[PDB]
Amino acid sequence: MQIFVKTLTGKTITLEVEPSDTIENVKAKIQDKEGIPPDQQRLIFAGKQLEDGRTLSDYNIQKESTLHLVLRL
Repeated sequence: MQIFVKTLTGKTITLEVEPSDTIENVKAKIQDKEGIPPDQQRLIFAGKQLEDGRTLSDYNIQKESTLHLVLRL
């Protein structure tokens, strides 16, 4: 499956995931792709700040969803 990650700056990432992927694992693939440590990553979907230990499936994040990545310090 393909999901997307859209940033405050407009740039788009695309990630291959599974519904059983944890939000933390999405942050790991982002770090594998962009070098951004996972602690600097907040993911949001439908206004819900997604917690690291739940899965996409837990949030009904399905094929071709577009999450929202807000970096932090």
